[PDB]
Amino acid sequence: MATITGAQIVARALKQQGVEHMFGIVGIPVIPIAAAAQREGIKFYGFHNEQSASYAAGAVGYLTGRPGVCLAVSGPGMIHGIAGLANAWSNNWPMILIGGANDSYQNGQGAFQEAPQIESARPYVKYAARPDSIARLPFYVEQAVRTTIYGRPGAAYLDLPGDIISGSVEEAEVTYPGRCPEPPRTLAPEENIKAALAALKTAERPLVIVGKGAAYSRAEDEVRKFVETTGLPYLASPMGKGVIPDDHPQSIAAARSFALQNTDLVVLMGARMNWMMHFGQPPRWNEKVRVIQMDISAEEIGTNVPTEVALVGDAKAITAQLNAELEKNPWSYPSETTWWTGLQSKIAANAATVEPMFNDDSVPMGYYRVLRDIRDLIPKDAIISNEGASTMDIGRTVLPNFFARTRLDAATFGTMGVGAGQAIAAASVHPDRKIICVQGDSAFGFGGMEVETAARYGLNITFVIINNNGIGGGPDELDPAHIPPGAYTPQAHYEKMADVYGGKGYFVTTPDQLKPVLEEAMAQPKPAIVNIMISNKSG
Amino acid sequence: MATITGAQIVARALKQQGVEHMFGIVGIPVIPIAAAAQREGIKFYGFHNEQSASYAAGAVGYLTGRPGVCLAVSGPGMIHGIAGLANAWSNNWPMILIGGANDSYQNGQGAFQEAPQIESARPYVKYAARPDSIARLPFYVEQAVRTTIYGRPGAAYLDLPGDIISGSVEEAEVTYPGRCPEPPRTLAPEENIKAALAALKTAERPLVIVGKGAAYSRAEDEVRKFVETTGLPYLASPMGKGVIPDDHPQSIAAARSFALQNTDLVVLMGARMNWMMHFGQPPRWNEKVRVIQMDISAEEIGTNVPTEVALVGDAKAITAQLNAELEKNPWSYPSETTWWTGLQSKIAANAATVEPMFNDDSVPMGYYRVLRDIRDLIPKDAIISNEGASTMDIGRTVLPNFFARTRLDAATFGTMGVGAGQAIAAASVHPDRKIICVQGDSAFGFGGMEVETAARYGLNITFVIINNNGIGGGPDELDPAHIPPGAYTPQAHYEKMADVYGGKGYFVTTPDQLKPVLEEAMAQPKPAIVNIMISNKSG
Amino acid sequence: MATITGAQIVARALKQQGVEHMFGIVGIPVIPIAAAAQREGIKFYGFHNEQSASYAAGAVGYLTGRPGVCLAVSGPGMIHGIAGLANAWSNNWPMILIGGANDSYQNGQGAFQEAPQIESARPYVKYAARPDSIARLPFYVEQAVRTTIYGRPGAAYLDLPGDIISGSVEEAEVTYPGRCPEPPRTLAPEENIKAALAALKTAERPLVIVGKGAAYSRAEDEVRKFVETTGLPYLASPMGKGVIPDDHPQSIAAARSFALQNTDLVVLMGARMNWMMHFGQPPRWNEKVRVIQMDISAEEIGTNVPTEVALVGDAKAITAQLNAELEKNPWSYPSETTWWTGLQSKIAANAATVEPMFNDDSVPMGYYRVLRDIRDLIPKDAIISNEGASTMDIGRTVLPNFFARTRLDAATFGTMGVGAGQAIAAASVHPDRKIICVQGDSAFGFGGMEVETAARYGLNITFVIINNNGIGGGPDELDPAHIPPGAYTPQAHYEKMADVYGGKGYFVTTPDQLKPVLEEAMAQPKPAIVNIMISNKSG
Ligand SMILES: Nc1ncnc2c1ncn2[C@@H]1O[C@H](COP(=O)(O)OP(=O)(O)O)[C@@H](O)[C@H]1O
Ligand SMILES: Nc1ncnc2c1ncn2[C@@H]1O[C@H](COP(=O)(O)OP(=O)(O)O)[C@@H](O)[C@H]1O
Ligand SMILES: Nc1ncnc2c1ncn2[C@@H]1O[C@H](COP(=O)(O)OP(=O)(O)O)[C@@H](O)[C@H]1O
Ligand SMILES: Cc1ncc(C[n+]2csc(CCOP(=O)(O)OP(=O)(O)O)c2C)c(N)n1
Ligand SMILES: Cc1ncc(C[n+]2csc(CCOP(=O)(O)OP(=O)(O)O)c2C)c(N)n1
Ligand SMILES: Cc1ncc(C[n+]2csc(CCOP(=O)(O)OP(=O)(O)O)c2C)c(N)n1
Ligand SMILES: [Cl-]
Ligand SMILES: [Cl-]
Ligand SMILES: [Cl-]
Ligand SMILES: [Cl-]
Ligand SMILES: [Mg+2]
Ligand SMILES: [Mg+2]
Ligand SMILES: [Mg+2]
Repeated sequence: MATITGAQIVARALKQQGVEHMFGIVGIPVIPIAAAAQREGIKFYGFHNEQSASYAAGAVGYLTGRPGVCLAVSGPGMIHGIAGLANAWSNNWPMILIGGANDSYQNGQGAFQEAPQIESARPYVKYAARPDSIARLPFYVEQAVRTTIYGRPGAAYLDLPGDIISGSVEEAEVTYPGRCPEPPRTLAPEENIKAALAALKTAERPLVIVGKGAAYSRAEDEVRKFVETTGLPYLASPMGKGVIPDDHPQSIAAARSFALQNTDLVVLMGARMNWMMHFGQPPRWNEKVRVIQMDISAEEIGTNVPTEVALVGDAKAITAQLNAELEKNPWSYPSETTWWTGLQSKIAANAATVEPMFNDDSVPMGYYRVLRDIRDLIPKDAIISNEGASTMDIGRTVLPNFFARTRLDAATFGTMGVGAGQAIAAASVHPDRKIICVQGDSAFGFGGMEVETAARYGLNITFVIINNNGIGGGPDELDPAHIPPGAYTPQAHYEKMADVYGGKGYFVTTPDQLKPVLEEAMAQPKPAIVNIMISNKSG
Repeated sequence: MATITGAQIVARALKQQGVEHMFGIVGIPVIPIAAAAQREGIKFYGFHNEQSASYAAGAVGYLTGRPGVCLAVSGPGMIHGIAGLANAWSNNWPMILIGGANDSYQNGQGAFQEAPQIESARPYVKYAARPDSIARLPFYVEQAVRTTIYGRPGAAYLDLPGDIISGSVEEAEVTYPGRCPEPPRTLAPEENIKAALAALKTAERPLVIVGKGAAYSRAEDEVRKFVETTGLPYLASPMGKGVIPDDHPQSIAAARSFALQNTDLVVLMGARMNWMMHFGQPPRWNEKVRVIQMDISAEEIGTNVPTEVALVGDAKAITAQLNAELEKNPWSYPSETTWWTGLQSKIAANAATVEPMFNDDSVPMGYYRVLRDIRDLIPKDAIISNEGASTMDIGRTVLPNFFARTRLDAATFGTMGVGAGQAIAAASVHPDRKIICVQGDSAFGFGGMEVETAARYGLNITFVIINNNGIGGGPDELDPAHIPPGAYTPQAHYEKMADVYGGKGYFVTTPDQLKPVLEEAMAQPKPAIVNIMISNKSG
Repeated sequence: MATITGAQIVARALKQQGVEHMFGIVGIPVIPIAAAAQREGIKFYGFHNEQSASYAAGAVGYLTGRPGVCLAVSGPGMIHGIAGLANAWSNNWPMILIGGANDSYQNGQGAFQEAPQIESARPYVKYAARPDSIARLPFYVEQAVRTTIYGRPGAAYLDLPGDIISGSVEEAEVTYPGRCPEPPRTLAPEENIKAALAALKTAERPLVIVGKGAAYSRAEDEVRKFVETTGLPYLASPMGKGVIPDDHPQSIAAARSFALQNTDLVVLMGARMNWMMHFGQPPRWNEKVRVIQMDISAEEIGTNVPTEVALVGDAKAITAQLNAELEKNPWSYPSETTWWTGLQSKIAANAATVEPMFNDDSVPMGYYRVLRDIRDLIPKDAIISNEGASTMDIGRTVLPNFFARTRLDAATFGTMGVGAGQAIAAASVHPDRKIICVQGDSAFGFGGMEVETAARYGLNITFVIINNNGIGGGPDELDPAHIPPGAYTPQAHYEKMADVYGGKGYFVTTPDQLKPVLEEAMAQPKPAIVNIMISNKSG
């Protein structure tokens, strides 16, 4: 009778549960898993460090609604992968770390790479399991996948001893669960839907905030209809950008600080009152601000600031409830108020502030001058990976998104080291699209070796480094006796790393080079690296 | 009156406790800690990834007997550094990870990089503390330091909320403990000393195993005297190499398998019966092997295999006891026995096997041909960082050490990613010496960016890459449809990364290039990278 | 061929490793373990609550130097037993908690009493393991036992899934390790021994502190010799009482506060500078006290106060080193010093203060009057379980111990709930001796049901209750509208609980009852309960 190994069972089960992308580094005892994954049609990418690979797995979860898988060897391989668990935990992204473990009959002997891996994953996962036996592996795979995507999404860890992977059972002894179905999109009570709309009608300065929860829910159509029907001003969080196109006339992103400080009623659509929103507290918010909060996690309701109307459930379903109730009882915010006037004035004052910076041609160059030529060459449906400090914060302001889930950045954990991994994930999920990775020089160095990974798999990524010689800048000449802790080699020629795989690297210092270099670099058949020097005083 | 910040208190206490080397990446909230560490005379190295920096910290502990410090930001910074905690835990090396945390008065709010950092470090540390107040910081620093180096050495984690770092107290409020003394060197009972020597006199095929615990104990003088007085055959573990010079006539390294399989009594001097020694069990050991075990950890005694004589205490002190008892009652193993004859015959047969490989000039080249020329140009007091699979395992055989603590490799955890970090740690500890980094191509990619860190600090490191196109080898041409999980870009020109910082990169394919290229590379004032292609069949 | 279950294997291995006492409560799946333990000759005691049972296991470890075993069912049974693990952790006593677990093939299903038991035990154990297979069970038992008694003693947890317990293997597949030997008694370097005695000679006001680590080391004969040879004053910690007989002329126990405040050099013999010693800090100690510290734990050296001479190793062996060096170089503290004269003055005042209270016959009675008659009737070799607040702290003062390891109290963790369990442990280890349990009324209530356990097994235990109607005293009359949080029913007749098992209960309120009742109760063939009312203003 026919037999099958644990590795093959895991690969077949993962494929059945909708897993399509796997990132990691092979080695004892997970070599057969990557091989069986390739034969099952799962796309496997061999990275240079599991850290970057584990970040890629979480980004796949955000982009597709099914967990990406990070495959790691026992011990230090799994521990490197904890970075991606924690990032997925922080952003509530579906993600599975699969870590090898030493053979179970060697526990307690000081086996090769013996480590407490379950306990190391526990703080950051919704689910951690070591399968008891080979025949029950599909049980744990299905339960892990379902746990990552049902409820508030998050991370799972599977601990596979080497003898579970390499052992075999009779195929007739293995039961496979059906593919985990899409999670149920739960709805708010009818009274909360009505109380939320009634509350909006009493507000003098209302504001909608569209966060990456709305983007993960795939709610862009419902959100856009809700914002347009109500005529409400809206603000997109960094990764909420593009749920509504960033050029929409009701966006007040250029008046963000004014809007947050003066709004009296905010509608949080899949966004938390966490550090990114200044906890919804003074001085950045008004002391008496009223909150309508839409979130799949009931425990998030009322964090930091009380919530007047709680809308617990799926953002797509709940926003459809609001649009349906607005169909029965139409209402819109007026086009001319003192609120719109003040918002429109601040937007105009901001345009006056940034225009001299956008057209500043002095050398060394500023952020705005460089991001202007980058922005004007990105395809409209390209996916942008944007990572750094000022590179990423100004990048958020200058680089628009016109579709949902097309910006990947440092997100809630503020992580450096996600840039190349998230770009590789985006390229894997969207093979037909252009991927633009825009990183600060420090951010680039966290996962720089993965440019070769992008070349090896033929990924349509272009790497742009905005280089000010360090973390928020570094001197033009290093004094060997006093190297600042956050400085790097002045004018480090990172673009030379393209020569590792036969790609093209460009070194840019003057504004006249920007457009012809960025154009020729984006048309390259291999990933190009564009290294753009900027002033260490720019900001 | 005069005041002082938490960051300055921590830097001063660390310096008082004998900390000399700090590796990490700055950012909120640890920016002032690196600044104050430099003002106290602590050498701070800004890395490209905290993963590599945390590995450097553990290597410093091994090399110096005082913990190296890894400095990481809150959240993902600290989580990246968990790699170093686990490596230090695996090797019992003294090491401190200092992790920033969010301001304490923002706990529970979703603060920037809020994370359960103590619980993340817990599985791998002997000590984890969040200092309760600024004034007590020196209490925690001394307790952390003392705990890493007393008893079985291990890792510590210090959790520093931003307001503990940035807040101030009056200088007269702070008490600084004295410098933590050297740990007391404990002795074995005198009857155990006599029983051990008595047991040795009954053995027909005795063997000494010199492990890195003897190296860490700084026991080289007593261990060499003990082996020479007794005339016993000895086997050095990978990082035990050099405790006795590797050209010593009593080394049976080239007959290792024969020695372990047939010995009837082994003396473990700071070495574990773990996976490296195949658990001391059949078939690689004899079923009835008798064990004299010398370890500072009483709990380690009798793991896997029963121990006949337990010598619990410090290796230097216990070996001095053995030498003093041999001085009162002399004894030595006879220089002509059938045991010696078999060992000598196996060593000679091994020399006949490897001589053709050492002199094989065929292209693409093999490991032995390449390592032969590396070996002959390495200074005798150089420090070797050797990392990979066959690159490291063959490197252990071919590259000799003549002094203790001059080899750093993947060690007990089998970690890829330590190579450059441990090389940088070695250069920091021994600035007067040449550091040779010999890695496989895959190993090099785990932290290849750190070659720029080596250049930025002017470290005397030469990076040698032994490149077979992947993990255990990769094909000469990649099939875009079928990319092997462990392959990299064929003939990837990693030496081009030397151009990032203005160094010299060399690409070697034939034996005639080896000697002049390695000679010119080692004499470079900046770190050179030598990329050496070998066959993917070799190993 | 002959087969054997996992339960029978575990019972056989525990017996081979020196385990002689098992306490717990049976149920799925540990029922076969208790039965097999009885057939092996292990004494099994069925308690009424795993909490009390787990406290008995730790006490067995302290008394015998081999771990007592607590046997608990899966889930809440094991969780109840964590109390004992934490107490053993706090006191560094060897103990094993053996917890059942649900069948491994039901993991993830919501099985009966499925719970994360290893992670629940982790913070308090030196060792936690789920055996991977039935045939390797003896490996884990020996490793667990060895880990509890080697090094600094502590607790271990064995997680046993029901299918490991109930399954069977062929006896020829099971290898049993040899009995774990007594750990080696490690020595301090000879220069530290000389340094300690040399520092002793420079002291103006030297003091010896004898802790329960010296008692656990079985070092009483060496400690008594050292103290008598040097003529030094000594203080016995609560459970260090009896190491030297409490009526020894050199005891300064009655001048404890004066001695700690004025000593300029203390010899700590198995005793910590923890909360019990007020951290060795002012105002209770002198700011400049010098410390000679003798402890098996290197990490304990130098906690809170610097240590001038560290003596790391076994108390018995190291004290014998001190006595041997005092034989080569005799020294003794002079008579007629102001130190001894000041101490004897303080001792005489204390004796004069308490003698009125010893003879005060007023009703309600006081602590000293009651404990005077208890003291005058306890056999010299009896074992005293003394628990509560004032009942225990004054009991420490009034009830002397003449042999080592004859006082069990709340110890380092200050735990209520240990009294009856530790009395049952003591009766199990020393069946030939009288056990006296002297508890406060609140302390008695924690484990009161276990008086039936003592009667069921014919244990020679007398239960004395000192009753002041609550935690540190409650009112004479309870108003139902305002019941104090720490008060109990006034004059609660706990002695009526002897009638549950057909024993004798006594209720005592006047001094003329004390002697007749106590004499009658101690001669009972079943455990008697003496409920002694005392004033709530006493103490
Ligand atoms: N399907 C869904 N429907 C509604 N809310 C969701 C859904 N999935 C996740 N969320 C919530 O969206 C929120 C996203 O918040 P956050 O990550 O802070 O967004 P941003 O960073 O864009 O402000 C999380 O609190 C999460 O619980
Ligand atoms: N000062 C010391 N004296 C004696 N033994 C020590 C000392 N420090 C550490 N050790 C022990 O040395 C052992 C080294 O074992 P291991 O790392 O397996 O060596 P190797 O890998 O070289 O065989 C550890 O068990 C550790 O407890
Ligand atoms: N065999 C031994 N020899 C010496 N010290 C020991 C031994 N076993 C345990 N100890 C130590 O004895 C100390 C007991 O301290 P503690 O419990 O505070 O005593 P006490 O409460 O009586 O003051 C612990 O620090 C422990 O490490
Ligand atoms: C894992 C991790 N380590 C460190 C940090 C701290 N940090 C925040 S931004 C940054 C780099 C900023 O420099 P760069 O990417 O060059 O951007 P710039 O601001 O100079 O444009 C670092 C190290 C972090 N957020 N995450
Ligand atoms: C953190 C970590 N990830 C993965 C592995 C698995 N592993 C062991 S050796 C190795 C690299 C082997 O390739 P290379 O360095 O080129 O050496 P070669 O054997 O080809 O000479 C890898 C990835 C590991 N040990 N540690
Ligand atoms: C597990 C636990 N719960 C609670 C306490 C708090 N506590 C300390 S002493 C004590 C009892 C005091 O009353 P009693 O035993 O009657 O003694 P008395 O002082 O009245 O003589 C209690 C509950 C504790 N130490 N441990
Ligand atoms: Cl979260
Ligand atoms: Cl040197
Ligand atoms: Cl403790
Ligand atoms: Cl005391
Ligand atoms: Mg920068
Ligand atoms: Mg290779
Ligand atoms: Mg009471």
